[PDB]
Amino acid sequence: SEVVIRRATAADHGDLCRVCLLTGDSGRDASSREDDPTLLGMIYAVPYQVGAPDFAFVLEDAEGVCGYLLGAPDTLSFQHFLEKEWLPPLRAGLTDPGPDPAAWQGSDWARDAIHRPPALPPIDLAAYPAHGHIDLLPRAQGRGVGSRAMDHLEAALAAAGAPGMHLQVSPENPRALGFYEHRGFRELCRSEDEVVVGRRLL
Ligand SMILES: CC(=O)SCCNC(=O)CCNC(=O)[C@H](O)C(C)(C)COP(=O)(O)OP(=O)(O)OC[C@H]1O[C@@H](n2cnc3c(N)ncnc32)[C@H](O)[C@@H]1OP(=O)(O)O
Ligand SMILES: [Cl-]
Repeated sequence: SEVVIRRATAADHGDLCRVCLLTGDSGRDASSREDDPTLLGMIYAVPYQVGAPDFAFVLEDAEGVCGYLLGAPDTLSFQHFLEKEWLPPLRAGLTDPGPDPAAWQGSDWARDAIHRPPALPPIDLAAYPAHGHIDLLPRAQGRGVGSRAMDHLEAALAAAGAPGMHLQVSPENPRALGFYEHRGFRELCRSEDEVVVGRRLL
């Protein structure tokens, strides 16, 4: 049952994508919903390791990678990386299912997100410049591993000078919402599609 936090490497990309897929439907398995099992992790997980390698970690137990913990200390910096170094190769040759959500199937929402990324959420980026994401496989859930992992990431971002961080959570993931509330994160904004929570770090 022992889980350690280890620095992530490019050798972990495959496992990042797997964990991303297995938790990408508001925290639950999205495999049945996506037609491309890699897009999710290529949009939401892999670029953290490539663009912010000093704040990317995996959780690993005897069976192998059982989660990840990924951060970026500065939203503007990381968007530069996405806009100039990640989204362009991702777009090359990439089918565009059109901007109308009504015709989309499977991973089409993800293709559109790549061609036309969403605006950043309506929050105070000076107060909460850092951000991150955590996802544990069920085998590593329910026993404080998320708590220890969030301690690690909050500390790493604080050590980099970040005064606050925000995280995006699905409104249909009330477990994660309750998890963050319990850690002293407050709700910064809420739409029918997304909740953003934040905490000051210094
Ligand atoms: C910002 C994002 O990354 S959103 C996506 C989050 N990822 C997911 O939902 C993927 C699937 N689930 C997970 O990865 C994990 O379940 C996490 C990260 C959400 C939580 O990590 P876990 O290790 O499972 O937390 P655990 O359930 O053990 O609870 C840890 C603490 O929070 C408390 N807590 C946890 N969930 C809740 C809750 N839903 N409501 C109130 N308190 C809660 C627990 O009682 C415990 O309290 P304690 O430290 O005082 O004893
Ligand atoms: Cl979520």
